[PDB]
Parts: sequence; structure tokens; C-alpha cells
Amino acid sequence: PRPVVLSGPSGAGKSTLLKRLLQEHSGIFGFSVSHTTRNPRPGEENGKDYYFVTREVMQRDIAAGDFIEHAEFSGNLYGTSKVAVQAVQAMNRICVLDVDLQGVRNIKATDLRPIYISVQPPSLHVLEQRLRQRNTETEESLVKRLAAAQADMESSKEPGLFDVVIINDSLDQAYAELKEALSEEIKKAQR
Ligand SMILES: Nc1nc2c(ncn2[C@@H]2O[C@H](COP(=O)(O)OP(=O)(O)O)[C@@H](O)[C@H]2O)c(=O)[nH]1
Ligand SMILES: Nc1ncnc2c1ncn2[C@@H]1O[C@H](COP(=O)(O)OP(=O)(O)O)[C@@H](O)[C@H]1O
Repeated sequence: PRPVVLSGPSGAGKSTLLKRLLQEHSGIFGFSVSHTTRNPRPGEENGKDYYFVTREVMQRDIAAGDFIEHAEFSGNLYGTSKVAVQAVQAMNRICVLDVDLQGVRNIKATDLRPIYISVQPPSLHVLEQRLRQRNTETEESLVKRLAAAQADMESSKEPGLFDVVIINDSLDQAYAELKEALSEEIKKAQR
């Protein structure tokens, strides 16, 4: 099977859909634990949700070639390390990655050759509402999210960028569509 890249706007439901997929199919899928320089949100665990490091550690890691890709997003650094992807492969699991649009384009030139899935909100208004209920960003950081989010929604319609686009209105339906898009991936892994 192939690795899986989830991309979409901030708050459209990338994390929520992925977290469920990793519970139902914990034997099939493995999460790529990115590095980030942003502060952990309550409930996030180092080594599970992210590798939480300072900017000095992240830059020294970049200088050492640790990362398949890395991008700056809303004043913080994020990156997919080779070590993170190899950890999933050494477990005999399909690697699932959660990256922004920059990561998608970055990954499009690596040897990962993954499936690309875009998770989109029903409207940009609903996306702002979902981010407000989250309340993990300041209004200065919140405003920057919507600027980057509109670029994601526009690039979702690019002819050869994403393999599957999923509108997250109902989690039951969106996860049902996520499983349907990964049926071939699951079938190959299980054989
Ligand atoms: N390129 C890249 N992007 C990432 C990585 N990890 C996270 N991102 C993206 O950076 C953005 C910041 O996400 P986050 O801080 O968790 O806020 P949230 O997506 O709104 O929950 C998200 O849209 C992720 O898709 C990474 O390792 N590489
Ligand atoms: N289907 C949905 N309907 C309503 N709200 C949602 C839905 N999916 C996610 N949300 C809300 O939006 C936010 C989603 O954040 P997250 O799952 O981290 O998405 P992303 O990883 O794309 O930022 C959460 O605060 C959640 O409460």
C-alpha cells in the first residue's frame, strides 16, 4: 500500500477524522508525528501529537537533514522528519501524514508517493465558527489561519493535486467517505 497525506484548512476536521481512523484501524495505520515549534495545546502529548521542540532545536535538526519537508505556518515551524516516517514503516503500518498545503507540494517531489486527501469545510463561514469554538489561537493567529485557509480551498480544485476531496459536514459521512477512499489501501495492507 501507499502512505496517506491528509491536508485541509485549519479546523476543517483533519485531526478529528484521523484520530478516529487510528482507533478503528490501529493495526493498519500509523501516525507520522511531526515536529512543531508551537506550544502544545492542553491534552496534546509530546511524541504522540507532535514533537514539541524550540526553534533552535528545529533549525539544528533542519541543518542536519532530519526532515523530509518543513514549512513555516502562522509564525511557527512544522516538519515531517525521516525518523517519524521510518518509525511507522518499522511497525509494518501505512503512514498517515497531516500537513498543510506547503507540505503537500513538498511531499509531491519526495519518494513517498502517497495518496492525497483534502478535507474541506462545507463553507468558509463554518470553518471560522469551528475555529472559534476551538479557541486555541489568538485573534492575530486566528486571522492568519483564514488567510491560509482560503488558499487551501482554492487549491482543492486543482486538477492533479489531491486524489480525493472530502467535505466534512457530518463526521459520520466524512469518515465513511474517508474509509471508502482508503478501501484499496486497507485491502492491500491486509493481504
Ligand atoms: N508541511 C507541514 N505541515 C504541517 C506539519 N504538521 C502540521 N502541519 C500543518 O500545519 C498546520 C498547523 O496545524 P495545527 O498547529 O495543529 O493547527 P490546526 O491544524 O488548526 O489544528 C496544520 O494545517 C497542519 O496541516 C508538517 O510536519 N509539515
Ligand atoms: N464535522 C464537523 N462539524 C462541526 N465541527 C467540526 C467538525 N469537524 C471538526 N470540527 C471542529 O473544528 C475543529 C477541527 O480541528 P481539527 O480536527 O484539528 O482540524 P484541522 O486538523 O484541519 O485543523 C475542532 O475544534 C472541531 O470541534
